[PDB]
Amino acid sequence: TQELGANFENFIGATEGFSEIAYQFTSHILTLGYAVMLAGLLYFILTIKNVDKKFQMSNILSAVVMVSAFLLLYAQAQNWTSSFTFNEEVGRYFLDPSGDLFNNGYRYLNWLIDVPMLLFQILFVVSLTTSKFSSVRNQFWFSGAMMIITGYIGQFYEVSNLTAFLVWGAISSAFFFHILWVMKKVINEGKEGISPAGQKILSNIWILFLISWTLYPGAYLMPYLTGVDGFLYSEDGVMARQLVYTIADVSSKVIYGVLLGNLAITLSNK
Ligand code: NA
Repeated sequence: TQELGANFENFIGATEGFSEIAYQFTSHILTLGYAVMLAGLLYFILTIKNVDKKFQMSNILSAVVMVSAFLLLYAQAQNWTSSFTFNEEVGRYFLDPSGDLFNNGYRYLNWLIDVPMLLFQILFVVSLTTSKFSSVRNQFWFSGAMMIITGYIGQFYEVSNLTAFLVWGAISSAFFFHILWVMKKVINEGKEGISPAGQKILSNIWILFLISWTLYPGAYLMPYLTGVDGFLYSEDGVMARQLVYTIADVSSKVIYGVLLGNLAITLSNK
């Protein structure tokens, strides 16, 4: 019975190990991830003056999100390289008992912190019509927290009890769907009575939001999307999962923030 290998990354690292390519690709994509957040941080700080005061809480939230994402993705990246070490005899990277083992906590903490801020920030750019700010905020914050909490619980069972992993994942997905429903309503209200240039940006924000947020459950399920004997149930699934999480992080935090800032500017023209 495998004792060293809590999550799929540790499981693969303790059994099959990672090829040089899988190890280096994953390290590099994780590094690109935190590097983009640092660049984003400087961007959101420097451009804060480009929007009217009434919208600046959004730019502020983007900056705070970047701080958390840079730190925690930096920590994630160091955790990757510290956790797996090369064996000369076999020629692959294996889980290093003298390391601390791969830990998903960094990313899940980042989500817990950032999800509520990302959801909140749009409410400082668009105006609602018939909904209340407090009601939308509360719905986003409760569902967002429950989504990440239930997903975190699920992740614990990814190796030891795939049933529990999938059931907690489905519970999390229920909260996710409710978030999508609320955000779609917010975007539709925000489009009312603004310029068509702003409306177009909001349409793009919705598509970005829908796609980028759905990448997360996709990455969560990735190693199983081809079966337990499938091609992804391997280092390939680890590489794909980490790639997709990184694409999702950049899109959902940085690109989303840039679009919101551009919306604010278009509202800053009429
Ligand atoms: Na290493």
